Amino acid sequence: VSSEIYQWVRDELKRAGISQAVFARVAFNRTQGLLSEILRKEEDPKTASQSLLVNLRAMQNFLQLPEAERDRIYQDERERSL
DNA sequence: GCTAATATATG
DNA sequence: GCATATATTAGC
Repeated sequence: VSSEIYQWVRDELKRAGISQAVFARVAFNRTQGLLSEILRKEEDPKTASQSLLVNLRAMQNFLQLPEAERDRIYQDERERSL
């Protein structure tokens, strides 16, 4: 898992114009508060619980998807929420 | 480790 | 005003 994962998520949130809640759900099937804590702590991927490392690689796996597919998934989750 | 709930912040 | 959003933490 890249040490850059944390800025790649923040850049992706800025770029997509998306909530922590929507990204957290589609990217790694977790809640808004967990992503908020994950982004604040920026814990060294090598120094991370397997639980947390699975989340980061779930996020990295999601972020390596085509921008077009990510943006479509974000829209489904919005209309599925709204 | 994480969730849902709650206290603040934004436009 | 307000909903929507995030930072925070009590509780499972």
